[PDB]
Amino acid sequence: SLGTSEAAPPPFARVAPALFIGNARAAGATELLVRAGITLCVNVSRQQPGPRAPGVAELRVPVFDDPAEDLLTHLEPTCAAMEAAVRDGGSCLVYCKNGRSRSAAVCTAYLMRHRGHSLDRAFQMVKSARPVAEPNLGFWAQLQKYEQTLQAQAILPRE
Amino acid sequence: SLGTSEAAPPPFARVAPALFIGNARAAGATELLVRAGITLCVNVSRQQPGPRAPGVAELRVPVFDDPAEDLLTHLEPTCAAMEAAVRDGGSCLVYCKNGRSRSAAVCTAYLMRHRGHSLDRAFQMVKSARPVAEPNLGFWAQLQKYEQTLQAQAILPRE
Ligand code: NA
Ligand code: NA
Ligand SMILES: [Zn+2]
Ligand SMILES: [Zn+2]
Ligand SMILES: [Zn+2]
Ligand SMILES: [Zn+2]
Repeated sequence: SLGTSEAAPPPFARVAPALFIGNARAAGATELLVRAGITLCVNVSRQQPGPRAPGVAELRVPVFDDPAEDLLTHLEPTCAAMEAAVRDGGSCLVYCKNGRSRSAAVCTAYLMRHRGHSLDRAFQMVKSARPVAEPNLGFWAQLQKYEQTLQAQAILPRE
Repeated sequence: SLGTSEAAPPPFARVAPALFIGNARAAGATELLVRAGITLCVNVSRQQPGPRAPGVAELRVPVFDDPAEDLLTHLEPTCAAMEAAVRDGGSCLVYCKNGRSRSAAVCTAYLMRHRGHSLDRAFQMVKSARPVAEPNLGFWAQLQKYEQTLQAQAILPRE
């Protein structure tokens, strides 16, 4: 509403061009999703609702927020879906229930994979957009393994 | 089991290198998934179960099998996730509840997008692997629109 501020904050925030992080309350925020030009919601949860907005695709990454969970195997295909939506001109929103561990880990992976950032730089960007972003320590280890794989693959430099 | 045949058929079939189509009974077929080297299940449903197999990622594409449903917007990011899993060496299984409309449409999209096949050739390949494959007519129209977009993008030839 062209006012006047919005009392409640938006349920997401911009991390980088065409990339947003948020929480599951975004699912129902149809008008905000359309206004931001989001075309893909990456729902990193097993049971959180998805969007029902016109022109907005959902991809669900059904992982528990647990250090023993295998986020790693999901990272490469998830990041590829994200990049394809981005290169086709849409924006991507990555959310989980509370916008903390799972969505942070996925956004961090994407920034390393497709924006050329080291793990530390990528996580700093997520943290700046959303201070409560905090991948669990199991996911942090998996992100380090992904980073090393990216280096071996010449996607990231050793530096 | 090295026998002796398998009484019940496998819940999927090979469409092309690194690409399988099947139904939701595949979700629980842990040993068959591992044996086929499947690393990504694309679950094209809202409520069908996913795999719980080690080293197997799931991506859910939560669309109803209805001609009015917007499969189209999901196609590009879904196919990109599939190609990334494939290029990293895994095989991809695309399933829906009954292995008919939704999974057929997604496999057909992938073959056009990443294997250079026209819509007709791509669908013939799916049909050959799984005769009951049959995208609903709404999805067929969306696939035609995707094909035209791919042509405009120089991904497919006009021929
Ligand atoms: Na660590
Ligand atoms: Na048609
Ligand atoms: Zn829950
Ligand atoms: Zn939970
Ligand atoms: Zn159902
Ligand atoms: Zn249903």
